Amino acid sequence: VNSFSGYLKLTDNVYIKNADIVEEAKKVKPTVVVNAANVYLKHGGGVAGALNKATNNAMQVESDDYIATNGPLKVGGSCVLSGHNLAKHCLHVVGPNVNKGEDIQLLKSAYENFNQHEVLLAPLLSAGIFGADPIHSLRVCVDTVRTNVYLAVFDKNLYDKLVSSFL
Repeated sequence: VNSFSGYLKLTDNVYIKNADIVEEAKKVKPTVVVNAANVYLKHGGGVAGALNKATNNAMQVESDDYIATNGPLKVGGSCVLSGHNLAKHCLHVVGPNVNKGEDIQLLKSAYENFNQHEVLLAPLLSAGIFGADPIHSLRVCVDTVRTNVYLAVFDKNLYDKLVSSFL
């Protein structure tokens, strides 16, 4: 049993809710919140900008030190950093950004990072300002992630479309 509330069950292990991931993280304080990161961990907009703003920029400060030490992530890769006031840990995962021309096949590699964590609160990777089709992202999630994932979808209109079209 866990504290996630109001989710629709899509499969054995994938759950979905119309929610602001920031507000959901603040309320649940999950072990892991996933950030929709880029390779530079520059949290300017989208989910990343919102999560970072909610940490009062502490996520960005920590991220800048990480990059200075380790260099950029790979597209499809991830790193574990602090969850600050939102979660125990933040798993920064880099999905391909279609608006930069990155290969969408890398979306499966990106979701494979979730399998290293038993339970996660997450957005749909490569959705929103990353330019991919969220219906496709949900399909890859369901077909790749085997651990327990609670997906937060900000847009109510999109949430209803994802549910109604789910196979």
